[PDB]
Amino acid sequence: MISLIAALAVDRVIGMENAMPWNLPADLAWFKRNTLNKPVIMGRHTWESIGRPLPGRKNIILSSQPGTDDRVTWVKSVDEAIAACGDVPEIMVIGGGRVYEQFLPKAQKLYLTHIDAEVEGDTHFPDYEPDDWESVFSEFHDADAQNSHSYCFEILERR
Amino acid sequence: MISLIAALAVDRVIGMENAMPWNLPADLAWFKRNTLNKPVIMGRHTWESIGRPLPGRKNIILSSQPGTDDRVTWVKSVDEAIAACGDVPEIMVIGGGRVYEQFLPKAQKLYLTHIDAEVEGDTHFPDYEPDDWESVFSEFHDADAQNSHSYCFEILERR
Ligand SMILES: COc1cc(Cc2cnc(N)nc2N)cc(OC)c1OC
Ligand SMILES: COc1cc(Cc2cnc(N)nc2N)cc(OC)c1OC
Repeated sequence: MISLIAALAVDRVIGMENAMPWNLPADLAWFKRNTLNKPVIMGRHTWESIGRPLPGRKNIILSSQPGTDDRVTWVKSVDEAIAACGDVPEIMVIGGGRVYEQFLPKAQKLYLTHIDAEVEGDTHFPDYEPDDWESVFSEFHDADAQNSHSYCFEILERR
Repeated sequence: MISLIAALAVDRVIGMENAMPWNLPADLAWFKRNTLNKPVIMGRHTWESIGRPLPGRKNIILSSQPGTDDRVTWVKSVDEAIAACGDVPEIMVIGGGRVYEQFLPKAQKLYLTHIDAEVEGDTHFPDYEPDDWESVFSEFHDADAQNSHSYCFEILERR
């Protein structure tokens, strides 16, 4: 099935700028934990922004432009992206905003990190209509030495 | 013992403006649940802002000015406020920022609502040094019909 995994600042803002509120080591450990040994689909900006292949995962870049790295798979369509995942229990869509948009209607599961931090972004995680989605897990953490804002992991399943 | 209970927007902003992010019915049910059959200490602005006595609780207003309502107790000092609570298991300090400030060093427990909402306030909940405080409970809720932002209840105990 298709899952989206995303880090949200307040007002559901997202961004892939390296250091920021998107550098939270705890968010990156949670990302790693929930994507290892799964295919990841990402848009080109998310690929540029991570700037290396994610090891232990098949990396699929959805882009209208031709590929510039042979260590990952490049595709032009959401159907091509899905087909390149093969027969697997779970496909992980890892951003950015355009990619989240085109995969949400097909997704059955959301892994969200609510980061208790203010960013101006103008680029938002898409509108998951609460009537369509059931929260099944949440886990709050305080700010600590490594993690300079509080955050909350949430998993939602589609009804 | 002395507890603080407070609603925080991002950056630990607080405010007592009626409708706002401080109108969250769920935050008000949680406030009621955790303060019923306890004394409440508040500053004058919090008293003006609530604009009625809280029933089922002894209401103590800490103010340098003389009292203007006989249904509540008025005092001039934190010691006077504490003494007017009598022998009770738990004293609840309900704001505002000046009152939170002068009671934090004496508090052993914090009831915080983290509201996932942006407000400009310039008036902040005080710095609870994470090394002094242990989170023992947290409970995330999604935005719903009644509650127009996600929120998280947290209880911390002093080490
Ligand atoms: C693995 O490294 C990164 C991964 C991501 C995507 C991402 C990060 N966190 C969460 N929860 N969901 C995601 N989709 C974003 C990044 O930039 C902030 C990364 O930089 C290290
Ligand atoms: C009982 O009514 C109110 C109470 C408060 C204080 C308050 C409200 N919520 C929380 N969690 N802590 C508090 N100290 C603040 C208020 O204004 C927003 C109230 O208006 C109804």
